[PDB]
Amino acid sequence: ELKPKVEAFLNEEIKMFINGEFVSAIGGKTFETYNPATEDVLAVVCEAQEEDIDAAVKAARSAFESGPWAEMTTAERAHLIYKLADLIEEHREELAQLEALDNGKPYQVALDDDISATVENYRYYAGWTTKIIGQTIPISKDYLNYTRHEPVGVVGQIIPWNFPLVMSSWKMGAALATGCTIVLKPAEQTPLSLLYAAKLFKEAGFPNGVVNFVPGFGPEAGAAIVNHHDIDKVAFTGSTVTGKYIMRQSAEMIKHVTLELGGKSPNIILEDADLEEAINGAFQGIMYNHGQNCSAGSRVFVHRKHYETVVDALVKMANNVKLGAGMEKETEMGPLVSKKQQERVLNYIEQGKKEGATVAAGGERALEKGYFVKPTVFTDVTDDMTIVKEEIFGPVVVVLPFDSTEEVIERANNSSYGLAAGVWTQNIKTGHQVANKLKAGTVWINDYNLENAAAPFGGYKQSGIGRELGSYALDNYTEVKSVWVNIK
Amino acid sequence: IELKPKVEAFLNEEIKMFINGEFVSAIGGKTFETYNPATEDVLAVVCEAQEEDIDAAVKAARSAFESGPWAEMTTAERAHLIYKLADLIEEHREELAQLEALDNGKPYQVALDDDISATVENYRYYAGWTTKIIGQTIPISKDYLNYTRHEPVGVVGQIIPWNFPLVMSSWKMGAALATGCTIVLKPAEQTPLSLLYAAKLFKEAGFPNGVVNFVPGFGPEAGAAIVNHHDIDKVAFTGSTVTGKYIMRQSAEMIKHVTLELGGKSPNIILEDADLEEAINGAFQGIMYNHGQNCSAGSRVFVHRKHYETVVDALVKMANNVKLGAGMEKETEMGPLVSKKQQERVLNYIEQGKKEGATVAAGGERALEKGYFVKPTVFTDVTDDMTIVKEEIFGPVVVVLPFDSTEEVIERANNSSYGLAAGVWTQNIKTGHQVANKLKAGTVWINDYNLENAAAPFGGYKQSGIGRELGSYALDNYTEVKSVWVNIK
Amino acid sequence: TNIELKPKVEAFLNEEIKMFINGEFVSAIGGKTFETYNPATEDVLAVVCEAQEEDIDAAVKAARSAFESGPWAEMTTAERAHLIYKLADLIEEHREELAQLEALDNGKPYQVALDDDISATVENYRYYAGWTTKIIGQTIPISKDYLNYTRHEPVGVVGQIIPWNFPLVMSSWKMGAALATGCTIVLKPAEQTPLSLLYAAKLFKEAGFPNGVVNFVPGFGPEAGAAIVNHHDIDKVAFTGSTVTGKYIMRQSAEMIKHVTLELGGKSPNIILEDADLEEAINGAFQGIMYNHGQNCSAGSRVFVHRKHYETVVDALVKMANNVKLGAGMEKETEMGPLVSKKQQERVLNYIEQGKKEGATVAAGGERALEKGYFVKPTVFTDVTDDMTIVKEEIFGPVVVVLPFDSTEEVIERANNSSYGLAAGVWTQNIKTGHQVANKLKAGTVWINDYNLENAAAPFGGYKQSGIGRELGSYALDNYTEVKSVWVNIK
Amino acid sequence: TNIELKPKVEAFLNEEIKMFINGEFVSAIGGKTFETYNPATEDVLAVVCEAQEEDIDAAVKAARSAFESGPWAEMTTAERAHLIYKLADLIEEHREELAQLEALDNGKPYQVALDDDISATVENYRYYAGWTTKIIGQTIPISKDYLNYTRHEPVGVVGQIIPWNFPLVMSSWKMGAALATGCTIVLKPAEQTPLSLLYAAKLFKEAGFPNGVVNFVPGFGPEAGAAIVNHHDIDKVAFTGSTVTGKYIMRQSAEMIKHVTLELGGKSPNIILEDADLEEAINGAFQGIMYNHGQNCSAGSRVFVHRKHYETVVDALVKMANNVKLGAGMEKETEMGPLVSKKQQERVLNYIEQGKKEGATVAAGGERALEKGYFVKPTVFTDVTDDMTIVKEEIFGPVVVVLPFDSTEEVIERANNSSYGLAAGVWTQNIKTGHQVANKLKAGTVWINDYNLENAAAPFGGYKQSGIGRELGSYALDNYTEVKSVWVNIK
Ligand SMILES: NC(=O)c1ccc[n+]([C@@H]2O[C@H](COP(=O)([O-])OP(=O)(O)OC[C@H]3O[C@@H](n4cnc5c(N)ncnc54)[C@H](O)[C@@H]3O)[C@@H](O)[C@H]2O)c1
Ligand SMILES: NC(=O)c1ccc[n+]([C@@H]2O[C@H](COP(=O)([O-])OP(=O)(O)OC[C@H]3O[C@@H](n4cnc5c(N)ncnc54)[C@H](O)[C@@H]3O)[C@@H](O)[C@H]2O)c1
Ligand code: NA
Repeated sequence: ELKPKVEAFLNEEIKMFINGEFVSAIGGKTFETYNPATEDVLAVVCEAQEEDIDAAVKAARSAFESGPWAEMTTAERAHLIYKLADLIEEHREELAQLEALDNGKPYQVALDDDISATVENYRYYAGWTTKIIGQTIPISKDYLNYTRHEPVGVVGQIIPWNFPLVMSSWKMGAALATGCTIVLKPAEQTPLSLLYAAKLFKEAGFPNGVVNFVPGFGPEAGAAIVNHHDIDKVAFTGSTVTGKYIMRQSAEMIKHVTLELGGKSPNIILEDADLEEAINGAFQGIMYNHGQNCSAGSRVFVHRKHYETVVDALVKMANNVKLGAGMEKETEMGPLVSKKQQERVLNYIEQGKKEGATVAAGGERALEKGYFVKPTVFTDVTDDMTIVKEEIFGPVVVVLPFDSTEEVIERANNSSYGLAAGVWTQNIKTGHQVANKLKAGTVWINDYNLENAAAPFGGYKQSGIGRELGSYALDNYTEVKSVWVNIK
Repeated sequence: IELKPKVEAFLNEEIKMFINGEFVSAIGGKTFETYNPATEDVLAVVCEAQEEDIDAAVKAARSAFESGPWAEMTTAERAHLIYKLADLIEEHREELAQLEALDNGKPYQVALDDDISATVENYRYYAGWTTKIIGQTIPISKDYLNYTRHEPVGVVGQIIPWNFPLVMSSWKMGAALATGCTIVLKPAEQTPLSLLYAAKLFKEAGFPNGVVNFVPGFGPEAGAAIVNHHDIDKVAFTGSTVTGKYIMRQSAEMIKHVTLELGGKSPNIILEDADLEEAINGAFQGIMYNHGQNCSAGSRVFVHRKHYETVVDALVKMANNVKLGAGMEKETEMGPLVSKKQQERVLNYIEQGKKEGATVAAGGERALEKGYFVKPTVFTDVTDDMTIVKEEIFGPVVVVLPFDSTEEVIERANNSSYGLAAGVWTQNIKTGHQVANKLKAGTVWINDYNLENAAAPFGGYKQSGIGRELGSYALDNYTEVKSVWVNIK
Repeated sequence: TNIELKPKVEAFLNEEIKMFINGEFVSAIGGKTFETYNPATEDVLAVVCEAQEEDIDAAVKAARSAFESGPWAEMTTAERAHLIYKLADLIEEHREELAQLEALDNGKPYQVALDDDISATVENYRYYAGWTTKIIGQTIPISKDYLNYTRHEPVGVVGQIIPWNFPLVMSSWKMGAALATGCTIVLKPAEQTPLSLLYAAKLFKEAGFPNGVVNFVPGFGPEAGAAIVNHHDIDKVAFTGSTVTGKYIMRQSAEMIKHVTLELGGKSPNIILEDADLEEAINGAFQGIMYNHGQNCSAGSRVFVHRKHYETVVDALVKMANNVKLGAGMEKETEMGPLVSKKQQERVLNYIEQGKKEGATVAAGGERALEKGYFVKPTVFTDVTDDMTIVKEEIFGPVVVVLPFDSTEEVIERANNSSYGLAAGVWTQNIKTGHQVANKLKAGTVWINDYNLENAAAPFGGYKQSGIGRELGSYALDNYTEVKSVWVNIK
Repeated sequence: TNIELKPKVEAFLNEEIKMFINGEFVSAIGGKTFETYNPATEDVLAVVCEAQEEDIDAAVKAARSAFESGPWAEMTTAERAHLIYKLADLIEEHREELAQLEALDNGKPYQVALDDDISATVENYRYYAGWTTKIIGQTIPISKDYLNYTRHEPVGVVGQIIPWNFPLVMSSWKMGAALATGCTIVLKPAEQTPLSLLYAAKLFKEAGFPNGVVNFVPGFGPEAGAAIVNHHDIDKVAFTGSTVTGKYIMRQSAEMIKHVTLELGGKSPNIILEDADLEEAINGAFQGIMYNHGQNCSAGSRVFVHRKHYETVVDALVKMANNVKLGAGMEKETEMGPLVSKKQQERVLNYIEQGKKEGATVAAGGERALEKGYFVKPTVFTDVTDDMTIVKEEIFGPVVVVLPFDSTEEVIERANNSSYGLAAGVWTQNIKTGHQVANKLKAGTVWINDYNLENAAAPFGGYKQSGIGRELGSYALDNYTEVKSVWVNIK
């Protein structure tokens, strides 16, 4: 049942947030957002055009060069961010409902993971605003040498639909902590949650134009941001194809880019794994968030001795998941975010069948309406098959036998991706030997899918450029100035 | 200046490439010529790297990275290798400085005192880092050990220009090597000799086969093969904005990390309470150092109105007095531009400066009878929209502009697509730190100019680049951060 | 015109003031109590439960059990951080309560206790709440056969003793960094000024600190403090106070090979060179010594003035001293309050006598003020020489010594000829001279064209006999850590 | 099979051994000398100049002057770095000379002195030369009104005292980090083992160290050591050695509020869990104690074994102990040399008798060995209890104690129930159990599936009464530094 502040919000058309103000599109356009469990329209949203991105950017440039955001102390800036965290926590139920309605994930996991992650995130980055230190370099007695880590200026941020609010924080926490200002575009599929949270930025006391949210379409609002002459730096999370474009375009202006893109991450069950723990790890690794997760362990490698056991366990668990609407208490898995996404994973399933793979579970739509896909388990697969190389992005796992540690490292590594990886082994040497050898940004040894504001996240190879999260994330929003003072 | 025997012997033969630890010719026998810019004579014939040769270099670098000595070796052992190399470079300092003077065109004495010694010092400095490239241990929860590894990114492709040839090879390789990367490096076609002589010294220091591979040639073939190679993990370039754009564009197809060091139009700013003597010299040397073939050159000299006439007069005199000659003549203070193409380009900018209404207070033409020389030039009666105050000329060309307030000069100095460096001259403690804080540049010198050191980072804001070189900072470009979570529950 | 008492301080002051051990409010086991006064009136302000060795003992066992097991030992870093941040919010919410208590118990003016002490305390806890998730160790690349990493573990139960001159702020300097690291605490506030801290105990409870993490044991140096210094089960000791007591502590800690952090006194020079902006430097000079009644360790007790400006700054310093409005801290018009005790008042009046005996001129002040209270007049000493008792030793009152100099190399040597080295100020408009002078002075803190600035993010401490170690900033965390180097064979 | 003396050590030992003060080789002012012995043969190995209080005062003035003015004070970091690297190269050039001096003077085998000691000394200097250019402070973004920065300034003249068991390498531990930061040094080698360091003085001079940057004063602890400890103009003191002398030094240092770092003894535990790889663990347990004849503070002198393997490991250590080949350091066959002195042999023989009369069983050794020299047999003690002298106190010979255990929780407790906390070893093939156990052990360094590993890049130090501070790694630089926070007012 809908919370009253959510009912009130969804009762009017959704406005953009530009220069501390809730506004319509300058030319009045709007777009629809849907509920993927029902396929009905959930809201009508003001649609940002190029001229709106230009208003957002002017407002951001201005808040950065002059005024309170530019005059504030690092303690004062930190307080703003902490207060935002508190506010998001006060409205945890309202935001969780919006993610459940707009994205489609279960309400309770939006509350326990997404909203708590977002809150911890801001809290973490609020602590960095006073600790972004530069250096004093001893070189000569004739010179004082030091570096300042100055905020790069106005940043352009584009994020996807699969963890809408979490990803807004991954982006803004680090950038805001260095003292930048922000033009952010949420995904056309999932703008609501960020646009509700705007109120909380206003109420926490963020000066006008420090943040600006411009919902819309990728080729218009999105591309306006990437091609704008007065955006200093761009950060993107999304598909590899859009990734490549953003970097291409960013080259025209010698603009720093940080990309978080796709994965085909291996999750590896060696002979001395604790089998009961690795099975649950493998299953949650792919099935968490309906498989709509960059870091999903969509290639479960199993030592040959345990293959038939883990496959039997993964089939049983696949058929056991409770499919339903995110706003139903009993739901464990919701649907895909859109019709186009469901069609896409269903075409990947058909491709796998026609290439010779065997569906041991799932492999088809689920329910009467909504964009559901049954959790799917593929067997009899080879490394050269399409389904084993390309990111599917649905609850679809491929399960591969291997006979030696050296073999599985090489097959795990033979990929264009390198975002994450899992390794299950009880042995101390093997754990760290394998972790060392895998070409992946994040390695989990006897676990999978763990994220924290304090730990860096990002890809090797075509999974990205740069890291978000941790201390490392600050570097992207900074510009290093080496000052030399003649004291001779 | 008498040519060293070892230089004589080196120039007496065809100049080989260095791939997988051996001195080689190009697979298909192609060659090109390098000139002495002071005489226009052929200086040496060099083996020209083709696509095929870059391929041989990348395989060798891949092999040295995945297996073998380089891959197994301790950090202390790698540090010792890099240090032995610096010692060798220092032992051959005179040979290297002559090649830098012959090939590039600068005065011997400055190549010795500045270039060679800074090459030695930068390797010396980065050998100390190998053992100190640390990651983190992060406290999150009692249920996990969290730690990060800073793994070397792998095979790295590096392209450099011609204005500081050896020093720039050390800016690229010092940090790369210190992290444990392996390297395919392309020197500039105008100035391959220093680096290919230096190759003898990597071999003698004990570098394993393939750690370092030097492929001289041309940008559209050797350069482009580097940029576009699927097996190179990361690319680093310095040179023209136009080539840098291209490289970042091509790097998008492999989602490949890029470091770019590009041009500048750096302001050198003289406020009312400058020590004027020291600021006039700093202004003159800021633009004229290395014939103005310096991306950080103080090419816009802003002067508070009270001092404007005084510094214009002084820069005209100083400009008129610089002694042009060959780098190998002991009397020479400034040599020539590196090529006929570059002389033509800077002379074109002089004419465009005249067409637009500016006045040439000094110089403004070619000099001498042989050589790509251009006279030191002072432009006056200038405005902010003129192409000469906006674009990188890369010559001994300076633009002198008056101003009347501190806020005004900050706004004008910052209105550039560039942002590499800046100079500020003031005896006031508040104003010095204030002005420096507000200038959008990678490096700011308060009461000095053109100071670089292995330990202080260097790079541009805006279109002057992406990333920093030198210092601790440069390490990060050759690194790949791995976050490891160990469940200890 | 009196600042009216908050209902909550009134209630607090009506009962015996209890100690805080193992999350509970308790009297001393033997039932002893001591009195604390209002130094403006001399009246008894509260009666307080007095901690003996046996009470310190109970606090340590409580600290030990909270460190070895339980919620504080199992909590995530984000959970700890949230606690520390909620604490800062509670302190800000009771800002007026806390500030009335400093003004009453310590003596300083209510308004500055509010604007400065209280907000600095709040700011300090918010800064350290941020470090909790960020105390990072290293991953050292040595050899492909090992995995080498360090952990920065909390050292354990820490013994913390603080003085009376900034009572709440100093409690935050000690506890912020230590709690941030995951340590647990037994902390003795000064017998002159226990109230502020024992009120704040409410707020550690209301924020939800587990029992035993934090324990406050008020009482006397030779009993409660000494029992902290000598307890076998306290892992590390941190002290701020007199140089005499600091040596006793360091000497006693020798017997248990215990890490020690000391913040002691100072004779900090404030240096006005020829090209100072004089109007500013005169205020820096006056404010550098007179802030908090000179009961401030970083105080610019020596004002060095280039000779061109000596007569000018003396005249301004005299006019200013004679103009400060002395009175009760709870009274609105008050600029300067009294000294914390009769004992301290005697100490400073006594240094004033030694100043006159040694030949110096009292240019202003030089005696007690008002009819009651521990007040001393802002004092200006003129005709001074570097060998005099008053120029060498820390007085701790509103007493300043003015010294001319003729050159920069001279003033650097004269400033530096001291056993102390807590802080220094340099006033000069020249870019080179500022940094040159700052580089050459032997002091933990140098302010260039300013004085008495403190912030959570910037470390503070002394060179030579002004201390060992640093407080504030990131540096402070190292005092409460224990480094462990783990090697994992992966051959 | 005798290892043949190097011409250069022949020439060195053929003369009276001189002190190194202010760049020159000198005698003691009063002309006193002392002898050092060959602990294999008990003959006089050399006659060395004895530093007295008056010689420490000369050494301190020279270091003070070298710190305040002259090349060392004006030099760039790149230049300081180059002196330290040239030293490292010269040491490596003289590797055989120096390893023979350790073998003659300390008693350890030549080949191990060369492979370990000399090679680590070199690598230590090489690593610390890399730090001179990278000792960075902070710029702290606090407010737009200030530039806040900190400087890590060298602390000044430092006094360093080292023991006799790893003579040259321990001198590098002290000096690398101290010189890296820009300090100057008065260093006293142990009376038992002065030779390797005073030979190494040739190399400081040949490398181009300015006069006074480094001063070496051989002598007796209660005269030359105490003169360093009690000197008013030494800014900081570092020491490794006995708990007893360390408490003295800290006690004495209190008077000057002088920073102390201490590396003291240990009773380090080496824990074989049920799932250890037993082959490896057995060698680890054996090498862990017997390396350097047990004259190693981090020695695994308490070998804990799961009861499943107790008999298997006791039988193996007994066989290995009875097989060690004892002899002179300069004989080729030697696997273990003698103890350092007659006094050291008598102390360890006393502990063995104490073990016997408390009721423990000597399963091997337990007595002196050979005809001449200060040798003691490798000893295995069994049937031992936690409360026994031999399982509590540091013996410092080739003496191990084997203790069974039944649960992991139990072994963590018994291993931590000690006043010591220098190092520990944990042997388990399980990923989880390795790290959990390493986390719960109260020791400065923990080895997982190995033992006795040290490296210039990884910090070393003790928890509890094993020490204060760390040496090695970046961590060692903080001990020789003094942090200065500058605040520049920019309006
Ligand atoms: N790395 C991730 O976390 C992530 C997230 C979502 C999707 N993906 C991958 O992307 C695939 C397809 O998803 P999609 O097409 O909806 O995502 P997408 O790559 O189009 O990116 C989504 C975001 O980028 C914006 N965008 C689209 N075109 C743009 C343009 N030309 N300029 C600027 N911004 C633009 C979108 O509006 C949205 O904000 C999935 O199958 C999956 O493999 C990855
Ligand atoms: N920490 C270590 O690595 C280490 C090294 C050697 C000995 N020890 C312990 O100490 C025991 C043996 O004692 P020791 O003979 O080494 O004596 P010691 O610890 O006193 O000697 C070590 C150093 O300190 C000096 N010294 C001694 N008394 C001094 C004083 N009063 N002032 C200044 N310096 C002084 C000595 O000359 C020597 O250089 C061993 O059995 C062992 O347990 C520990
Ligand atoms: Na009181």
